[PDB]
Amino acid sequence: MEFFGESWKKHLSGEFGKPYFIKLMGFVAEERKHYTVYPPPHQVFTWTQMCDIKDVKVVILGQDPYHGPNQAHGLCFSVQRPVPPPPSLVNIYKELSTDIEDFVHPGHGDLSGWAKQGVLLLNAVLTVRAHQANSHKERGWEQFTDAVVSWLNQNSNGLVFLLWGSYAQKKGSAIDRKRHHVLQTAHPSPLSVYRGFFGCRHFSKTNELLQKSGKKPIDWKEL
Repeated sequence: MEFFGESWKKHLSGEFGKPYFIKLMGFVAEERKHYTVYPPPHQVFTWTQMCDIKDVKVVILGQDPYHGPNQAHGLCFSVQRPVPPPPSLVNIYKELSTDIEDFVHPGHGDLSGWAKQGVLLLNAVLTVRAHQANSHKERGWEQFTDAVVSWLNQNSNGLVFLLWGSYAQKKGSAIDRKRHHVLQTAHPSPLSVYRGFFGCRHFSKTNELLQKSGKKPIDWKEL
């Protein structure tokens, strides 16, 4: 695999040879031949390119990538300029405006600044056919992302997992609550944000936790 961070490849390359992954790449390769597939190949693994796997401190689980032109680019809840922050991200910024005193809305929805600090913005499914949500589900990506989640679960220490919504809470249901910190709440989406996300204060909490264990906190305003 290309466009895949070396530090991550060194620990996860074992997945590339497994049958489920091999079949997966073939399905994706076949899809790209007939339709437009997001994100483009060089951005499918952006989450492995923003920081060394050893610097991962926070994990935010997402589901499917955005299926609109130039929206998805490898990180969950993130969109490239000049795409405006989607409803869910505006609510994320809203919570931050009350939870983190120095946070400022940057106007854009590009979360690369967080990924650079060790915030793994991982979607469960990494590709999607243009304008067809969930089109690439149950093709092999989930087995891969679960493999990634599992590696981090068994090999890291003191990570903070942010599980927002039903899909993420289910996928993160196996995280060791003793070895790691798991914060859960409603999905930031307008349809469920009022059920608990507003007021969850997960960003301030994440930093209090990271800092307590002697780790570098996330400067959320650094986007």
